[PDB]
Amino acid sequence: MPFVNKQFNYKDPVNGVDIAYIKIPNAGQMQPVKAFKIHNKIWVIPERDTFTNPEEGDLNPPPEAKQVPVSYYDSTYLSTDNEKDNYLKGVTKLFERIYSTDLGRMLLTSIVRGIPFWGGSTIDTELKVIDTNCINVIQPDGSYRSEELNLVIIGPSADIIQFECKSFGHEVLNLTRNGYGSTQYIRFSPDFTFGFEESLEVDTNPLLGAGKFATDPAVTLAHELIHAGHRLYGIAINPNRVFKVNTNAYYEMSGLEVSFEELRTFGGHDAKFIDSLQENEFRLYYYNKFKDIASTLNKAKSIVGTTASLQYMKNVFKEKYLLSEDTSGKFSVDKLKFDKLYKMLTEIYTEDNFVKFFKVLNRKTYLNFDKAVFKINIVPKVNYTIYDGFNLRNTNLAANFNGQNTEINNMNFTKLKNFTGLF
Ligand SMILES: [Zn+2]
Repeated sequence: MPFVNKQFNYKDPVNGVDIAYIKIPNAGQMQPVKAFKIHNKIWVIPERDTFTNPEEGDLNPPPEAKQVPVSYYDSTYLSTDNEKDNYLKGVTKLFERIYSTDLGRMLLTSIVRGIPFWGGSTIDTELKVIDTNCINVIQPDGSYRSEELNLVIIGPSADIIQFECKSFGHEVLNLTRNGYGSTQYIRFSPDFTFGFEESLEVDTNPLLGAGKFATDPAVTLAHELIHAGHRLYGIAINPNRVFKVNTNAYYEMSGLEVSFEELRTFGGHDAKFIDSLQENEFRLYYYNKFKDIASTLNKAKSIVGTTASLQYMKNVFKEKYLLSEDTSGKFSVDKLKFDKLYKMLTEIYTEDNFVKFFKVLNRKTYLNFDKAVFKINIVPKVNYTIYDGFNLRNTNLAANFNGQNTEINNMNFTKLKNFTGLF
């Protein structure tokens, strides 16, 4: 029943299957890192991410006069075995919390089914996997074996609080925007969280509040998983598409813009900043990309490798994209089924909806200002549970989000930095 069937310990001996040393296709060299496969198609690497981007391998903080407003550095974080063990347990716990809700189960199911499309071959008659959608696993005999995967959760790079969902690009194909999809790497940490203010006028003001309430890390991870969903089905909105924030005088005076991809991901009223015309443009655009995939599958007659048959993969993608098949064995995209899937991934899976499911207090909009970053420890059950997060039932933290109240539940939060006023 649990999303993660085994309670991994960082020091568990490697087995070359679900506990192994691996290398990622960063187009560069790297020493293998210990990784854990927590569920079909999903791996966790308890390391700071100095791998996905070669230009971001230094964790040391730049000079104090060169650091930005909202940022937090600690070159030593996640460097010890005890930390990696806690990281692993914290991340698995958040996956369980997410999976325990119907929405999370739906999202995670969609993610597992969202296998990156096999469009790496130059011959339109043959289907071939794109190697950057795989990782290289060291087997018991010391040799490497290629394994396809959909998601990797890895520690943050230099700036500990800069969580994000990234993936390896293609020389010509825009994998996260052409319906293909690609393996997603989420920079994330369950050992820190952010503060926000309960009053909207305060939360959206850069000069007020210290961050009285703490964001539930499960929402934060879910937010990243939502991006992953968009990217795995190749329907992420181009980051150049932004909303000129004109509903907040403080954003305006700085010309701050926010991508539609972020507004969509948050959901709620934020999503309404993307007008009907533009929303239609995107929907039709991705509908066509799905059509191209359906045709590519029709033009397929061969397949590379023996890890599966042409017929097996054609079906695996028929399932992912929910395609239809006529008597002649041809695939096509059904408008109803497409709109349903597209809407599921973009409107049903949103931060705002996860808040409703977790029954937690959370920022009301993405268009606010950061307040502070806290150090936390969600692994101990006396601190945080799969079922209630910080608001432990049958305790003084059960009601009114008392568990997220950093003033009431002060023993669970250590403020590391305040961001208010620095903007
Ligand atoms: Zn985001």
